[PDB]
Amino acid sequence: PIDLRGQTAFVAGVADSHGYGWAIAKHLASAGARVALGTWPPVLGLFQKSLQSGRLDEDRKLPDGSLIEFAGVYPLDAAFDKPEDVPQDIKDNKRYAGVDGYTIKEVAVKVKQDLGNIDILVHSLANGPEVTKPLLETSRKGYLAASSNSAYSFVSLLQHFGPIMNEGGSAVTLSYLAAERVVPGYGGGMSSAKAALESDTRTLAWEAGQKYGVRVNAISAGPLKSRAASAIKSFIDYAIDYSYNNAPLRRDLHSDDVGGAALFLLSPLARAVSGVTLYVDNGLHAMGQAVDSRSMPP
Amino acid sequence: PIDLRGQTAFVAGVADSHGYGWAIAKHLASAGARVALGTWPPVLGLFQKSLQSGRLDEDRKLPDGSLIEFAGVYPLDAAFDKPEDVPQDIKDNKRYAGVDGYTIKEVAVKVKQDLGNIDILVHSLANGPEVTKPLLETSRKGYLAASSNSAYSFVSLLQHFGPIMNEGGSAVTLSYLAAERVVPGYGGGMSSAKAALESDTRTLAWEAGQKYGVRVNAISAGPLKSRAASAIKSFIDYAIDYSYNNAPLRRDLHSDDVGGAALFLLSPLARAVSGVTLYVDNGLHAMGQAVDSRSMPP
Amino acid sequence: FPIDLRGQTAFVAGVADSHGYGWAIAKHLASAGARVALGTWPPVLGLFQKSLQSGRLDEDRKLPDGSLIEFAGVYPLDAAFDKPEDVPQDIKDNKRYAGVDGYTIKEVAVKVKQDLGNIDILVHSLANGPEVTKPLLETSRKGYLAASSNSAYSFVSLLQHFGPIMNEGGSAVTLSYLAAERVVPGYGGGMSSAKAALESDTRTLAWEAGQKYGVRVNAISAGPLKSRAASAIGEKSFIDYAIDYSYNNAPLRRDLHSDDVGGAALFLLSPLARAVSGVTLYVDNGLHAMGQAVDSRSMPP
Amino acid sequence: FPIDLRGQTAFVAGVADSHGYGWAIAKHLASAGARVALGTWPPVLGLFQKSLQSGRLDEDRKLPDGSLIEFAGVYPLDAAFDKPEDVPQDIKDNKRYAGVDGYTIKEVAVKVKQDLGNIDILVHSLANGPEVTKPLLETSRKGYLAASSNSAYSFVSLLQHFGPIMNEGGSAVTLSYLAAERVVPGYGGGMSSAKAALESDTRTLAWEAGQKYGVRVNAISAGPLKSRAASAIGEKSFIDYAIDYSYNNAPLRRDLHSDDVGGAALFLLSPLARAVSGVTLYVDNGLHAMGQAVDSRSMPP
Ligand SMILES: NC(=O)c1ccc[n+]([C@@H]2O[C@H](COP(=O)([O-])OP(=O)(O)OC[C@H]3O[C@@H](n4cnc5c(N)ncnc54)[C@H](O)[C@@H]3O)[C@@H](O)[C@H]2O)c1
Ligand SMILES: NC(=O)c1ccc[n+]([C@@H]2O[C@H](COP(=O)([O-])OP(=O)(O)OC[C@H]3O[C@@H](n4cnc5c(N)ncnc54)[C@H](O)[C@@H]3O)[C@@H](O)[C@H]2O)c1
Ligand SMILES: NC(=O)c1ccc[n+]([C@@H]2O[C@H](COP(=O)([O-])OP(=O)(O)OC[C@H]3O[C@@H](n4cnc5c(N)ncnc54)[C@H](O)[C@@H]3O)[C@@H](O)[C@H]2O)c1
Ligand SMILES: NC(=O)c1ccc[n+]([C@@H]2O[C@H](COP(=O)([O-])OP(=O)(O)OC[C@H]3O[C@@H](n4cnc5c(N)ncnc54)[C@H](O)[C@@H]3O)[C@@H](O)[C@H]2O)c1
Ligand SMILES: CCCc1ccc(Oc2ccc(C#N)cc2Cl)c(O)c1
Ligand SMILES: CCCc1ccc(Oc2ccc(C#N)cc2Cl)c(O)c1
Ligand SMILES: CCCc1ccc(Oc2ccc(C#N)cc2Cl)c(O)c1
Ligand SMILES: CCCc1ccc(Oc2ccc(C#N)cc2Cl)c(O)c1
Repeated sequence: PIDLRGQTAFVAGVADSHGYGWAIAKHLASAGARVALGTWPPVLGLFQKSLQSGRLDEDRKLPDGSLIEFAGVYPLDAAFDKPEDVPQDIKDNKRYAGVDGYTIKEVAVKVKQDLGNIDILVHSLANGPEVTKPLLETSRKGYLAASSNSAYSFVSLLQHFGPIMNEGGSAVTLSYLAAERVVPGYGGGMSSAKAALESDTRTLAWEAGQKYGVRVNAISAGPLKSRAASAIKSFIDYAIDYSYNNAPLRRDLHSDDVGGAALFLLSPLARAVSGVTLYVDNGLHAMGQAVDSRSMPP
Repeated sequence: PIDLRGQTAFVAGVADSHGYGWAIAKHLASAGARVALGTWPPVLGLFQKSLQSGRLDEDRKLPDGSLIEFAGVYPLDAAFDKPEDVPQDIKDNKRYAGVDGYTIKEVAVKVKQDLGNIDILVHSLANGPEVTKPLLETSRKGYLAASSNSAYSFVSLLQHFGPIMNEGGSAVTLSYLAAERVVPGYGGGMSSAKAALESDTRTLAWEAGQKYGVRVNAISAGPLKSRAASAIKSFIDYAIDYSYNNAPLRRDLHSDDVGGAALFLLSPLARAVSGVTLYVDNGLHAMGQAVDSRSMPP
Repeated sequence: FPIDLRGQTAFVAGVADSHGYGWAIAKHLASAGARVALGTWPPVLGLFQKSLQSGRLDEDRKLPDGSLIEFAGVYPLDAAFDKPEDVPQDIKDNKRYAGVDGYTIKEVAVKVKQDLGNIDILVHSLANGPEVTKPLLETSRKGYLAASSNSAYSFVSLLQHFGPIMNEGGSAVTLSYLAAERVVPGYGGGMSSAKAALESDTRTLAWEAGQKYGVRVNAISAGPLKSRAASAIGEKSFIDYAIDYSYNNAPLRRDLHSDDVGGAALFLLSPLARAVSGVTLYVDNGLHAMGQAVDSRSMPP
Repeated sequence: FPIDLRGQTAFVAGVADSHGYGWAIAKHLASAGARVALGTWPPVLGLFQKSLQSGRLDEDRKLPDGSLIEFAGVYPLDAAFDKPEDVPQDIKDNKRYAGVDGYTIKEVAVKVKQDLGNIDILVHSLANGPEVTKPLLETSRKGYLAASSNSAYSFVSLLQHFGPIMNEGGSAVTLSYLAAERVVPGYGGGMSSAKAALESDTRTLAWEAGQKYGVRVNAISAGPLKSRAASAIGEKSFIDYAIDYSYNNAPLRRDLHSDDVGGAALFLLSPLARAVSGVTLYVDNGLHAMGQAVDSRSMPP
């Protein structure tokens, strides 16, 4: 089926056991692949502590009894390309204390000398500084902050990992429905960016397909209560409810279901698949009407 | 702006003053065009009676005081291409009494000798014999009946009017959102067909653009209480409510708003516009979530 | 273990040979260990069964590990029909249709329930449009409706009758071509329409089947493949020019072997895809993504 | 009378010459009788104002009836900025930026309210990506974000500041290129991304503006046009090859004169379109519809 044994993979955007990031890394390992991580500096120490402590061990369990193992947990700030781009505030920011080589370019180099060429690239990271504000209120600063962090980070990740990705390697990034249709509350220009992330998924499928022979795809995924989601009865608690009531599949959306899907797009089975936006959302993309609306009877 | 004076137009699917059919014909006339009609035989006598009586005269008023005038009200059954295709039941059906030349091919000929070559083609007609049944219940007979009447009718209309349409002429057909996203209640395979109607709108934009130089477009339009709609607190009464509560524009959807749009796609202003699906629906296509759902607070 | 289909049973409708995507799926459903059954269009069941019995297709029946794919049952199946009573005497007595019965959908679906019991997986790999070499402006109504009766509705009726016997969490997947959403000249006779209806009935059914049965429904929009059915379209094959176009214009510059879609389907029909429904998956080497042919005669070589 | 815009006032942001779609719209908004105002990128207001005052563009300013289009006001306007405080001393004192002030969005939007009062119509016809000759894999972050700051966000800020002064039923429309939804090679520097953000912010804003103000928002995805801005992309113009491609591959085999989109916009911004919002309209001679370039080197001539 899917033995990715002898393949190296890099997962960017993993700092806990709740994000989609984790899930992906978890299914990749379960298929035999070597799995590394890029983690946001400030929250790195804690993540490692979590791991070392042996408290994320229930989460690291392989359906056979093995515990996942990571080839490296790399400090990574996708807001930064090369060292010359990191401000002096940040360099001096306490929470970035005693870590270096965390810019995209830098990590890419570290991975090559540490692990060699790789096969798989996962992009699981976004940041909207004005996510809670409607577009009519989102300022330029936030909009661009929301785009730089959540969209260009991908193009830059490809730009630097691509040159060290084997042929037939694959790369995946996670988008949200708000990119295509209006989803109130997904403000701060996160929708705008997500849309750019999808376009770039296509545009890159072309540039990476031709230059490197590397497939590039996106998953538009459904509501999941990651820590990044929890931080906006919350906006995503209501999100989960809607999708549960209105989608074709009346079932819960687990971190994994995206991991599963991700595995695929990252496995040989998907050798013909590129520039695709794959809906892992219990089929809610397909509905053109709320069935539980207050406008129909109950 | 839009003086279609000296242009001949044919509108298929008009039997009352409530359908989108009417609206289109009404805006076309108001721009100076000659306007003919194709009307379902059984309901022809009555339509004419309505007109002659001087009771649809409030509906026929031009924003200047003139009353619309039609160059011809032609019997038309779009379920039938050429006379050899009409069963012996129908030929003998009382409601088709004392009318002939109502097959598509036949009407096309009648229009040419009666009016000459034409410029504009409007397609405003659909029929689902199992519209009220979910797809899992729709039988082959109904599905195909639903497709023949509502989709192929267009391709056949182009096939026969195309050869008598001037260069730069245009043709328009009306679709529903259910074609792209799942709209419960729009069963009987009407959704399937609508989707075929859109594809064919594209496919024909290509064949009619190249062979005849004729533009071909569709309007995916919002809920309107035509008589054809009323016949399914009804399924469309609830339809109108939903769209009113959930769309970007909180406003009523009048027959006209589609007529307006139609005028455009049929005017010179749209000389570069072909194969398009244009949403005249108060912007509800753009939402990816019910705002009045019972899942959010009120 | 990431994809394990042991204990699950699959029905792959539309398999007559070993060149079509259909084959590739049965082969991919089965290395995953699923028990696989087939529906073969009646007029060529003899020619197909014989290629099997004889060994001509042994080369195509080899899995990775080096064992041979076997089938739980080869079912006569005409997708144009639903019920014995739908069959016209024209055929009831067609020399090629002789030697077989119970080959309508409702009938197959019965025999499968008798023979194998509830299924978990269902594959719709078939289509038929008599006027496909004809442009839409030259396509007959009869021929158009036939295309749709064969390539689109068949999927519906196939869900209706195989639905009740499908396990919760079951999957079904149909096959489509890009012509549905954008004009591809030469792919005529209403097939482009028919596939569009299909993709939409895949969104609709995903909803209905997804609620009543808890079954998922999906479409794999595939690129061009030299199969018996393709080579029949229209010297230099119309299918060949397509394959050529793709090879020169798709992001991934590579051959499209059927196995590709084979593996693509396997995903969609597996536990891995248990949150994926109503989608159209482009297994086309990324060609869906392009806005321009790159080898245009308008552009520099 | 089917399209009458007498009494309505329009602001067309992004007009420096008489070749761009921008021009064509002001010209189409105005034959409809609307009073029209312009925003010109500061560095070329002199060259533009002078072409007007002189008469060089009289040939382009003639309407059907044979009268001349006049403007209610020509406003200095840099879309990269929102507020006086957003302006860096770099520019505050750029030789080309001298002789003008109050050229940020919030400022223009003020002066327009002072000078003309509430508007009904708003046109976003501008874009700027310094690295557009660069593929995405060679595009800088700074240059990418600039593209987006200039071509996409500008639209947002333009709605924010012109919103409150817009009448209920007002309209706004931006401009896009097919590159947003499918790869068009050569259209780089992040512009493809930027336009995608734009089309999406056109769906989003249509909702927000559509509720708060009752204003409609729409996008016209246009085909290639030889404008100053295009000819600047990259011998044989990159824009020329595009125009050529289209002429050979689009359903309607004809020239795309700017007036086309000119009239297309006029519709969207008029009472006729009062139920149309959040849409992307392809004014491209139907090229959006095609799945294959028909003059491929893979296909027979
Ligand atoms: N939670 C959901 O249901 C949901 C829904 C739709 C889409 N998504 C998408 O999935 C992806 C991951 O979502 P998640 O919230 O499950 O994962 P998550 O909660 O772990 O958050 C994403 C990770 O990216 C990290 N990150 C933020 N800024 C970074 C920077 N500049 N450099 C490096 N890392 C940075 C965050 O710390 C976080 O660990 C995101 O891109 C998001 O857009 C999530
Ligand atoms: N009413 C709405 O809100 C609504 C919504 C979405 C789409 N539409 C579409 O708009 C079009 C017109 O809709 P409407 O209901 O407003 O108009 P309508 O109520 O007048 O019905 C369409 C016309 O077509 C005629 N017709 C049916 N079968 C025919 C046949 N085989 N040959 C010739 N004529 C035939 C009907 O008699 C009717 O007059 C339809 O195609 C429909 O799909 C309507
Ligand atoms: N071949 C391609 O490049 C291509 C591309 C996109 C989609 N598809 C789709 O894939 C499916 C099959 O793939 P293929 O190209 O290998 O076809 P194919 O080579 O298998 O030829 C048709 C297949 O379906 C069966 N079939 C044909 N008509 C039938 C009928 N009316 N009743 C029952 N069975 C019938 C035949 O047994 C045959 O195996 C079709 O639905 C087609 O639309 C094919
Ligand atoms: N030209 C085409 O074929 C084409 C195709 C699709 C979409 N468009 C869109 O149409 C719009 C303009 O059409 P065009 O091609 O005639 O452009 P153009 O020829 O008018 O050149 C850019 C125009 O916008 C203004 N402008 C440029 N940068 C600006 C800045 N940063 N601040 C304020 N104003 C600025 C200039 O005055 C100029 O008139 C753009 O948004 C572009 O994306 C153009
Ligand atoms: C219904 C919402 C589903 C949803 C949940 C989480 C998402 O991811 C993020 C969202 C915002 C920020 C920030 N800042 C960071 C991340 Cl990782 C998302 O894109 C969409
Ligand atoms: C919410 C529904 C909006 C809606 C209303 C009316 C429509 O038109 C028809 C529908 C069914 C039949 C039949 N038989 C005939 C027509 Cl003219 C439509 O397609 C969609
Ligand atoms: C141009 C290649 C795309 C393409 C190639 C082959 C396809 O399969 C069929 C095509 C036509 C008919 C018929 N009749 C039957 C089948 Cl199984 C297809 O659907 C689309
Ligand atoms: C290939 C033709 C498509 C095309 C042509 C011209 C366009 O307009 C611009 C293009 C680039 C820049 C910049 N920087 C500015 C503008 Cl106004 C466009 O958006 C898209």
